[PDB]
Amino acid sequence: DAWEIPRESLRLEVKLGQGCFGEVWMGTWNGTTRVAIKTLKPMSPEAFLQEAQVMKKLRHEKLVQLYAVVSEEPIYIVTEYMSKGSLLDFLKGEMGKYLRLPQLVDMAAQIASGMAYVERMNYVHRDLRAANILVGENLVCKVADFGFPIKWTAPEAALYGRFTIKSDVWSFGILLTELTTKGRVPYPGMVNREVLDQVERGYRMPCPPECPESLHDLMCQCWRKDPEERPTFEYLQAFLEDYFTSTEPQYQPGENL
Ligand SMILES: Nc1ncnc2c1c(-c1cnc3[nH]ccc3c1)nn2C1CCCC1
Repeated sequence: DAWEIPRESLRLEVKLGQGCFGEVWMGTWNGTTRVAIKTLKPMSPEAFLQEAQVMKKLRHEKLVQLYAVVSEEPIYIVTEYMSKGSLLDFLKGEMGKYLRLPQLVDMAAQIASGMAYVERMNYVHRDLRAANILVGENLVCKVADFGFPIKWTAPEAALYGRFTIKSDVWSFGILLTELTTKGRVPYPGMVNREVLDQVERGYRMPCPPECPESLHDLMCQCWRKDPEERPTFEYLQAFLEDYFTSTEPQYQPGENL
């Protein structure tokens, strides 16, 4: 591939994360370029490289960009560096307190835009969640982790393994509650089985405090029982972009949103 780089052109400076497959470092590439670096802790090599095999085919400003690879053990996947790390940490940290609806709606729209690309390219994420969204300067968000947590997963997908772009739309509705509670785990107080039993019976999370009903109505569309009645990402993107003129032209900031 043209993606391949020499091992000595990489310097891993700061560990950012660790996990059951390996780790993520902040580093440099060709002594000039800030980069995120992912390692395979010697998962199968074929298994771990599938992510970059995908990120080679998908280019878009709201998807984290692959830069380079090292395809022999030890493996290295090199992408653009996102300075604020996961959206989940972002919302839960010192910035969460300063975010209001216009910022969060904007981030949602950026994500929707990324997912609209995925929709058009005919892929399926299957783990779309705030913990898998990355954030950079000036509130840029990007879809990441193209490598199942029940609370984020559509019923048909969790029960019958029917994973589609429509089950990603379902996750997006959950991710909207994460944006509007600023990182809270969805379905507060409920364990997995209780979530699954309840969602099947037609339970849906209620409108989060200070969140406008019009936004909770959007979540509710993403959580329709019939996958094909859920809106497209193109639709969601357009709605979120237009939100403050078309839907809440008289919105006022509150204490939290
Ligand atoms: N690109 C990044 N920039 C800044 N921080 C990043 C990341 C990633 C990250 C996310 N997805 C990835 N896929 C391949 C490498 C890779 C690295 N992960 N992380 C942190 C690791 C804990 C969550 C955020």
